[PDB]
Amino acid sequence: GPDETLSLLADPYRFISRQCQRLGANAFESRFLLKKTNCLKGAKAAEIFYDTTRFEREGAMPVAIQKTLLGQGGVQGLDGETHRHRKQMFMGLMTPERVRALAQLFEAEWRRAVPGWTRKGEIVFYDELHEPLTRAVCAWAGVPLPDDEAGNRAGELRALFDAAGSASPRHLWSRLARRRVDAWAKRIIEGIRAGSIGSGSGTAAYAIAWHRDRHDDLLSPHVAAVELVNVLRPTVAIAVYITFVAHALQTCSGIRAALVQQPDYAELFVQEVRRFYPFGPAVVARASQDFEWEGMAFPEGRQVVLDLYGSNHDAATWADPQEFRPERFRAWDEDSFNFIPQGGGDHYLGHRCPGEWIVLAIMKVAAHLLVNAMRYDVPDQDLSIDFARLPALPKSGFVMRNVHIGG
Ligand code: HEM
Ligand SMILES: CCCCCCCCCCCCCCCC(=O)O
Repeated sequence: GPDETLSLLADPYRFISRQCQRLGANAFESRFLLKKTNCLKGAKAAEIFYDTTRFEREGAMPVAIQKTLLGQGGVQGLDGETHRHRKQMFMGLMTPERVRALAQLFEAEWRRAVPGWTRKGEIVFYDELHEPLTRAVCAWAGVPLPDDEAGNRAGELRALFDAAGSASPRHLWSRLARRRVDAWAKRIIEGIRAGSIGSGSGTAAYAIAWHRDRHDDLLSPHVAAVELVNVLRPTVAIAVYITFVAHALQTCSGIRAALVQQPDYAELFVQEVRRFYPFGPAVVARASQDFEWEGMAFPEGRQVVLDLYGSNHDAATWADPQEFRPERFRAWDEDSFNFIPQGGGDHYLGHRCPGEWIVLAIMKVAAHLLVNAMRYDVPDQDLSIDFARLPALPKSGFVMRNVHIGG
């Protein structure tokens, strides 16, 4: 079989579902970086992908992703009881009270940033979100962040996710940003352990710095650093979803009115933004033993990818997935496998994103501010979603003019 890495990279979000569509199947065999790969889509496929008796993550992450997006030694690369113990550390951070606290900090940082946006006249909304997110998440996590360093640190965190998948010198910047962010986070962990940094007992950096593994040993400082960055970086990546919130408000008739007057609408709206827009790329695992499924062979060791975007657009589940319709979530049964913008299955027993509560809370803050507080003009621009970009974004980055918050 031919290597299809280039075709995938040219259409990273839609390649799998388009090929599935052509074959009339929810799975097909392909090859990426010269490695045979079964590509899966849909709720039934997601349920098998999350069966940890059939799939493992250890050794499955391509080195280039380790050197940019994720780091090395983090929870994403663990299996079994080692994984579940590490995953508990992240899950303990996500209490309703703590999630609310981060959302409040973010609202405050967004409001603090507005005067600067007004003074600029014209802004690229996406570009402006990374710093307020960085400031909020650092404060929340007990990470000191001097005012004069916040801009630079926000740029480094952005590079980890925004420049990692760029086929350009930007990827090299992502690699340098990873080296810098790991070293910075390690100094934070070291300071906490030495008692020179006074992070609170409820904060992420404290929890991670003092986490004991299954042998009652502290994480090595590098691993602790990577895990701390696994809180900081993806919180900054919410800039992408906030940009999509602004995009939906701009391009979908009736949405703004519904959000303004119907209090229960915001929850439905944020979920539909997660369903509708591409963001999370396909997740990778490896078959842990020989099995067969739906007439497809999964030999032990076979690389397997789960298409999140395609699953979120599966007509069997949604009927009319092509339409942006928040109302559809009134009929959702909260199934753990059929709606998977940040993974499927169970949070404790699998690799599902622990950041979902934070993402939902911050997206609701964004939707609230964009319809009830923040006034802005939207000049003529290319708002179409760039499906060739990782992460995907409106081509313009969502340009605003005349931004103020006295409305
Ligand atoms: C910004 C939008 C986000 C998207 C699109 C996203 C998506 C995902 C996806 C697809 C996975 C992998 C699921 C799997 O491997 O089966 C994941 C895992 C993870 N996410 Fe997120 N996430 C986001 C935000 C967050 C936030 C805000 C946090 C932390 C505060 C976070 C922390 C993590 C961690 C630590 C993992 C690894 C969990 C594990 O391996 O057990 N994510 N995320
Ligand atoms: C060309 C080399 C490929 C590089 C790998 C591309 C990975 C970038 C993916 C961007 C999606 C962003 C989703 C957030 C992920 C996270 O924060 O953990």
